[PDB]
Amino acid sequence: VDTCSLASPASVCRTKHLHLRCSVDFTRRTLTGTAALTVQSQEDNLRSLVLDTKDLTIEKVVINGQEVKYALGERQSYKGSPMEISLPIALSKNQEIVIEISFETSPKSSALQWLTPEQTSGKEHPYLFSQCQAIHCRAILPCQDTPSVKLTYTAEVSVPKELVALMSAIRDGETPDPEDPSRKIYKFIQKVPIPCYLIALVVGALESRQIGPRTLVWSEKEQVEKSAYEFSETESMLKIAEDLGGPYVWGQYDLLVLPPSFPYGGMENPCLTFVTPTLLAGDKSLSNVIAHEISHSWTGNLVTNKTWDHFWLNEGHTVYLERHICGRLFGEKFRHFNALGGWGELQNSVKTFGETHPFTKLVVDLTDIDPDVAYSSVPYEKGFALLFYLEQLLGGPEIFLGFLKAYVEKFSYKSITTDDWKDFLYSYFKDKVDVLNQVDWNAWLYSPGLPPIKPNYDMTLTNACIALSQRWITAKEDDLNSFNATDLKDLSSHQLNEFLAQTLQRAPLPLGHIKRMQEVYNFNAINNSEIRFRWLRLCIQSKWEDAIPLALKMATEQGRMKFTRPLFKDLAAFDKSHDQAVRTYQEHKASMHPVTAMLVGKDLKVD
Ligand SMILES: CN(CCCOc1ccc(Cc2ccccc2)cc1)CCC(=O)O
Ligand SMILES: [Yb+3]
Ligand SMILES: [Yb+3]
Ligand SMILES: [Yb+3]
Repeated sequence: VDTCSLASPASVCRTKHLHLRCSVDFTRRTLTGTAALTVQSQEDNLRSLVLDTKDLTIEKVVINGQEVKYALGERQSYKGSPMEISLPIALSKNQEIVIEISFETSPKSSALQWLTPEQTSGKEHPYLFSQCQAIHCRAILPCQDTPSVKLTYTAEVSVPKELVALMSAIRDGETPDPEDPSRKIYKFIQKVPIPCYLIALVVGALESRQIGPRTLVWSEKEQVEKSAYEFSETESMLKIAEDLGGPYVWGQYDLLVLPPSFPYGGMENPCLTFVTPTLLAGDKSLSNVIAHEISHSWTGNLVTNKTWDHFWLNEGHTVYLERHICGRLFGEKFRHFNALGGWGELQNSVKTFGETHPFTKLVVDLTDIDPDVAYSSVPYEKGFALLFYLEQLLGGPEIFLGFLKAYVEKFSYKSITTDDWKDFLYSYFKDKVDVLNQVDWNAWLYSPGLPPIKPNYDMTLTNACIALSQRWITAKEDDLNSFNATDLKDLSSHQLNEFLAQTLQRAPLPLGHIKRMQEVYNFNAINNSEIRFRWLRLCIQSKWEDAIPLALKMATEQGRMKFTRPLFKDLAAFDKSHDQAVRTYQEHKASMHPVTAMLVGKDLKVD
């Protein structure tokens, strides 16, 4: 049962295809058009069905060329409103019909951000982008908004002719719009069945540059060169991913670099991964995010969580493949370094929610929970920990990668639950079932807090970070003189980040120590978003007022929730900045991404 969806479930009927014809109206901030769903009955004598919607205006529903009766139920908060549609003729099992729904989105669609020209790089044109995962596709169009259903799609999108439309699909040409020559229609086809959370649309003043045999980078003109360099490892990462996962089935793997309000690091939209511009560090140092989105082309997009309770299936396996990709490129020691870091992120999350909190469970129960409220590192790192522990239990990376590849093959084009996964794990490792029966499954899958067992991690690259962090924490005032820029000499950006993360775990430090850290290390000058984030957090938690404007500026000039939410929370927790934090949020709220607005709102207890 999908407790996040109000649509008829896959046992009742299944959408096989969507043909989307819509027009993007920047003057009204609406998407208007028709969603033609090819729906297959799974039942005898089916006479109605239910679709998810959220803030949609339905004009009509047409089947067999005639308008039919439909009703919208009462709004169930973050789930939207159920749309019941009366079929004109009763369907037998496996019969397919086409249901054409005429609709319009609300300007408040939780799926969309509409950007004015001033909020873009070029300042001459507006921009639109979507984010459907988890349950925001219903805020674009009526659908069975559950990852238990997989469908192909085609689309025709009319935009002002100066602008470019892209989607999670193969581009299939453009033409002037016959109805209005100030506009273009862009066409798209996605021939691989996908869950509807992978439907994506961007419209903006976009340009492309080729960076590999199957990859174009897309962004506004002013980010293209920087982006092409930053993500130049992409093809080499696809080749490793193919080796680990089997053939890449999606044709193209393009990248879109979004404006700074993009709420996440990446979104694995098929054919067209969306990424944050906060990745543009200048040195390819945050490319693990690319490895991650690439890996979803197998774990997530081919094998998909059946409901959101099983999201760890998506993330855990994708983090596991991500860290193998980075392991191949940069060495096994580095894979271990990143793995150990991820454990520290898991410790942070468990400490934030609390060690008995239901959101710290691997398999969560989202009955009456807004998935955006539950989202965190837990599914990622507790998932990864589980798999890393099993790798060590079952004979090492090369054995467990055999299982990962067999798993992808087994469940390609399907949606699956934690039990499906466990079942296949046991099947595959039948000769090691006694090892498998020593796993505390109930604890790992269903209990809150840190996992019951911590894997083994190589420490080589981590040691220098911990040693410096510990020097700083145990320092007294008379030790501060001994710190010097040479401390950082043999530390990569990755180790600087980890040094900061270690230190942040014991924050606050004395204000005098933090001021000295700036004095000798000049962290204020570093524009790597991961480093700068953790450094400003350490400054604000250690009560340095000079960091207030730096933290406010970072929180607002970009909108990646990973950074924007804790910066605002920290600024609110600090009495000197508390009022500015609330004021800044209230002043930016209308121009923020709707999900980010909502969550920063709850975090600050404002409204
Ligand atoms: C873009 N981003 C995901 C967007 C939001 O997706 C979800 C997906 C699932 C949830 C619910 C959930 C939260 C915590 C544990 C299990 C399930 C909430 C949000 C990450 C994409 C990636 O991992 O590459
Ligand atoms: Yb074509
Ligand atoms: Yb079994
Ligand atoms: Yb001393």
